[PDB]
Amino acid sequence: RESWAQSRDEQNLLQQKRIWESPLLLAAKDNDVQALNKLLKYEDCKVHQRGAMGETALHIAALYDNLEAAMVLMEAAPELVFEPMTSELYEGQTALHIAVVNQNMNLVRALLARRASVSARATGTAFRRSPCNLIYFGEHPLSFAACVNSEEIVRLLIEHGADIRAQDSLGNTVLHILILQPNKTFACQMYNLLLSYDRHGDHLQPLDLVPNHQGLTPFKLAGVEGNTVMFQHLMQKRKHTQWTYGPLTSTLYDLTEIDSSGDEQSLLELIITTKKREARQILDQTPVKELVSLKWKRYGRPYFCMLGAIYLLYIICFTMCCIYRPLKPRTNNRTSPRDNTLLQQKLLQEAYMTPKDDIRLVGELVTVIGAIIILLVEVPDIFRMGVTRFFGQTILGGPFHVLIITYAFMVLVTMVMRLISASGEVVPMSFALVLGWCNVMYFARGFQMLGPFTIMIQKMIFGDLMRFCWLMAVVILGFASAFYIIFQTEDPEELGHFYDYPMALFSTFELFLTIIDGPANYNVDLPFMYSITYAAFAIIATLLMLNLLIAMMGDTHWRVAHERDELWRAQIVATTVMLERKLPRCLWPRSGICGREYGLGDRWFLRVEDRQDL
Amino acid sequence: RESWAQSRDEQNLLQQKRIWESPLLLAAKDNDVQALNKLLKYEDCKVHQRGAMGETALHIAALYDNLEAAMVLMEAAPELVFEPMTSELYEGQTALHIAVVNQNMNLVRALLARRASVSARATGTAFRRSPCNLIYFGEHPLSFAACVNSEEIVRLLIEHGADIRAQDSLGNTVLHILILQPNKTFACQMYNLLLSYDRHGDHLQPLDLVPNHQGLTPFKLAGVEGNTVMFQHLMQKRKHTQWTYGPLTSTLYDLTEIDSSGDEQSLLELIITTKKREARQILDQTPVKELVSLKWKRYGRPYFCMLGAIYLLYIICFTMCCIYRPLKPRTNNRTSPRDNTLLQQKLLQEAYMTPKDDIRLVGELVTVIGAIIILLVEVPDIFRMGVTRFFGQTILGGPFHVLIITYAFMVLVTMVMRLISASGEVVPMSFALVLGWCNVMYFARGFQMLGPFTIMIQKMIFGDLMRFCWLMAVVILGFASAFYIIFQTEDPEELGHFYDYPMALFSTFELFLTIIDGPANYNVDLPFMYSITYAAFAIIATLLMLNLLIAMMGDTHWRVAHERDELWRAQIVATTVMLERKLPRCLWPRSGICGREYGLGDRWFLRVEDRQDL
Ligand SMILES: O=c1ccc(CN2CCN([C@H]3CC[C@@H](c4cccc(C(F)(F)F)c4)CC3)CC2)c[nH]1
Ligand SMILES: O=c1ccc(CN2CCN([C@H]3CC[C@@H](c4cccc(C(F)(F)F)c4)CC3)CC2)c[nH]1
Ligand SMILES: [Ca+2]
Repeated sequence: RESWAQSRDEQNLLQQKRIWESPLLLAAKDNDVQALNKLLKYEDCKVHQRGAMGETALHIAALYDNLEAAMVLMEAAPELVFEPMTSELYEGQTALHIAVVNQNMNLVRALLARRASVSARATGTAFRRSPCNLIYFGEHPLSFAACVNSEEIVRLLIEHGADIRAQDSLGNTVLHILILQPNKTFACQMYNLLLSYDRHGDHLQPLDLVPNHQGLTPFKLAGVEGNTVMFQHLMQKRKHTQWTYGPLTSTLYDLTEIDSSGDEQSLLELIITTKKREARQILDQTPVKELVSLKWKRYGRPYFCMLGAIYLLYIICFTMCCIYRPLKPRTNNRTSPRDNTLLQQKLLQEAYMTPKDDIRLVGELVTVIGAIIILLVEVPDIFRMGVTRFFGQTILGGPFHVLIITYAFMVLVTMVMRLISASGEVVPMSFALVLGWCNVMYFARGFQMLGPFTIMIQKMIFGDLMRFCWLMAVVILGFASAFYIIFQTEDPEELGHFYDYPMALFSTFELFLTIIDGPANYNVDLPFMYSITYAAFAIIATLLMLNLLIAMMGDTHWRVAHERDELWRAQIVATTVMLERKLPRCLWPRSGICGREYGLGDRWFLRVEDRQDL
Repeated sequence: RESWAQSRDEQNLLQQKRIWESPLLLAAKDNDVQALNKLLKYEDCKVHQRGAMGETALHIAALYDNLEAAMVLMEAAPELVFEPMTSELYEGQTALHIAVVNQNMNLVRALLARRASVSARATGTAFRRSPCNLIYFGEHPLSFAACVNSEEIVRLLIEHGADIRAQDSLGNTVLHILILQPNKTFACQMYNLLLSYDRHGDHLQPLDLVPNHQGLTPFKLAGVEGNTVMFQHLMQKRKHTQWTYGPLTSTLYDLTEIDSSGDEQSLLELIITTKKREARQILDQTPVKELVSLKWKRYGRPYFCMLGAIYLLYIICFTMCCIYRPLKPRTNNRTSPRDNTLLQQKLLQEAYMTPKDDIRLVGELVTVIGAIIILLVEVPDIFRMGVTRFFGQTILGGPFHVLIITYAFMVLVTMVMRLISASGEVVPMSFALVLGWCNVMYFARGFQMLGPFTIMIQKMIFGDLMRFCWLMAVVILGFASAFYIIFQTEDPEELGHFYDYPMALFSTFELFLTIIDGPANYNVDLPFMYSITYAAFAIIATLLMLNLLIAMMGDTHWRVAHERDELWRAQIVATTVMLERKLPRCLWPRSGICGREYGLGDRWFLRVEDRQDL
């Protein structure tokens, strides 16, 4: 958790004590090549002693890039280079690593010439990909050399038996490490160099078709981490051009790793299922934007709006089935205490025998069957994915996959409330209408006009109104309790705005939004400490809190106005792919033209053409 | 429609199969001039075979700019250059075209030297001016040469019999093609070169007075497409200067093609009758801004505001004629069921015999005659123009040409409702007053103060309030149905805010805008599921939806604040010209001074003078 930082830093301090109380090893921290020549020549002053992190005297000579003190330890001890560190923080790191990390060294001549091992995996905990190590350099020695942009070490290291195809404990190869580097441009140049040494290809999956232990090619990994620049360079192999015609030209894109091939994941699946921001920016690039906007124009909006009309037809025969709820006059003759009760219907229990009530038995049997169809296409998607996917990817957009569960759950209650004839049946029917109709708004994303205005709401309910509601809640029960002990010494027959304490909570909340009338009788003197504390209420309620909330809502609008126009194009892809998965193969043709008729293979293709002025 | 793209791209793939299964023709795609020399020398290996798009082996040698493979096909086949392509996509395109499109070639030496035809019209469907071809290059070979900015082909091609004055199937000449190019600056230079080769002028309409099949000169076409830069260069011939005097100077403008000459269209007519945005920017240029602002200052505002005072005097004697509507006491003695009906007048039918009611017979005969005058000056403008002109140019400004039809239509109803004495006569009179008075706002454009604030409304009613009204409509009948099944088990004598379902639709809509009081009785316990769902209503109604709508309305204001100040100057020209067309010649003098007194001709003129510091 947190004390792991408190144990890591003490290792760094403990090194400086072991570098201090050690005679030859402090001479290794400096040059001291006259003294370290003499400090070695003794009876029992062995070089295998280790500091805090389990480190030899050669490493310290390397870690402070002292070449003269390095070679004397090699000349006096030939076994010393075969020696990795043995801490739990650093582990398996040899002396070849550090001279490579310092990116400019002639010691890499010497350590290679004394037959160092170029396959020492450095799987210590200071090298795993986590947001606590500030580097991610991989494990192998040539993996470090590429990672710090030093070609002259890479060409030297590959010449003496370095294996390109060596993966890591994370599973990634040399080239996956190059994608998620922060210094993006210098990786793209040297990516071309590392690809060249793959020749003869080992007659199988040559270099950049191999997945990792998490299961991605280098091309797909460029998508998810959001490296925009490397995604440009990886399309250069994948596309190949056609005829050119003045300033007009046309190309073909490979497309074999974009759309859904089978049950395997696609790239467009991986883009929308991440929490990052830079990754979703990749949609506007030239071989993917054409694929999306063609996919939603000819097979999108028809099969979305026809899903829209069915669902609007569903609730309009649920609401019509609702308001014909059966009743009867009441038979208990104005029971528990009178004049402060008014209800007079007390729900009918089982009488359907009517030539009219048969029609509701159709309409009830419409919406209950509809509640079963909702639960059969979401509950199989809960168990197939993780449990934290629906609270998981909800920020892209996911309240609507929670509401339409709760809509189906409440309709499934009101038939259990009907089959045994309970009393309080107006509770789930009330939630059914408010949660039902607000899921019409799920279809308010396949339209340009009332599109991104929906996303502006979701980014504000889980936004400034959640921010405002707390400081609304603290004041609203502050003054209400201060109102309640004023009018408690009063008869509520006239100006009984609040007689009971769970009404002054409600009668102040209505008053805070100015949707009720403000308490006045004008006929009898309502008490004095009302009229001072009501005026002091209305200043910090109507004149301050209510319309500060429009000021910060106006300010928070334009500072996300460019982000929401990306959120919409992100949401429209996620509607397309989710619509793609459920529709069968008898509908929904695959996008783009095919092979097997043109001498291209089994892979599909897409073309596009444009003007490239000069 | 859309599958025409699905048939176009398959032609491009089918070419790559025909380039593949053809031995000499693939050798034409590369150079292969050693092999193609031998591939021709056979018995039956003729060169007239055609690929997918009906194309010969010379074209493929041209389309991949292979000069060596081009000349061997000419040397072995002299007839081969006389050969256009025969697809439906490309049609009539010869081998001279492609070497010209590639803009740098020595094959245009050779194809001309073997007597190619420089008048092969390429009227295939991949060359028509439509928003699906990314080019518009015209049809003729020198038309292509100018279009890609290569003078050295133009001077070569004009020297061997090229005809400048050759129009196209669209009707446009060489020079109309130069105006609507996208690379604007390079057209303006070479426009001067193409004008030079018109000499001897063919003693009639020399080069840039000829219209097209759509009917425009090059000067007027520069207006409508909105090419600002070419409009500067075309005024250089048209104006001619006068005396210069230090930093002060004065010029004259030609003006013979700006104002309305006769029944023919003017340029100012063509500017306001387009849907584009760049074209309406041309108004601020120096020979047109002076013409407008002088035209509206001395013959504008008088004949606009006098139209304003007549119309305000019209409705103020319609409203005065309205509220003296005749009545009587009622004679049916409180019919169909009592206490839930209140009306007590039941309109008088034909009695006008009164010394006072004669005055209304004047006032009724004022406004009915006024309704006839409205219909006699718009219905002749429907049939003379297209039917989709009033829904057509309405975005510039046109609701007011629809309302004042509907005003006249409703007043014409209420006399038919009077001549046969129907009952429900308050319906068209009510629409007459609300639609009548809102057409006073048509005159709110000839004033600086309450000017562009009108256009801010039209860009918002057909804007964010149309955006807001849908998500207002979905919630407003959501909660209302949820309110209706709560108070259905209640006697509406006390807190009968809504008893019937087409009142809870209305009583919630009033409540959503907080213009009613909020339901409270404080005396009898109104039910529990009200008070929870009312508070959850008011948060996403008064605190969220209502005042988000002011936040996005504040944000959408300043991002069109510069556009509306162009819309106003656009609207004021359209008021001037529409006022110009209807007023006779006995009024409204033509703008600017005349000829025939100064040795200038029959054309009119305008002058202006300014300072040109250094
Ligand atoms: O008695 C009750 C108690 C709670 C409620 C809850 N309603 C239901 C609808 N939304 C909820 C659920 C959906 C979610 C939401 C609403 C509107 C628009 C969006 C979005 F995402 F489209 F912006 C999301 C938040 C509150 C407002 C309150 C009604 N009635
Ligand atoms: O019972 C009804 C039913 C419909 C109506 C329609 N009115 C009529 C007037 N405008 C309409 C028509 C004009 C148009 C408009 C109004 C004001 C200002 C402008 C503009 F263009 F100047 F901004 C345009 C839109 C709604 C509001 C509603 C009234 N009464
Ligand atoms: Ca009130």
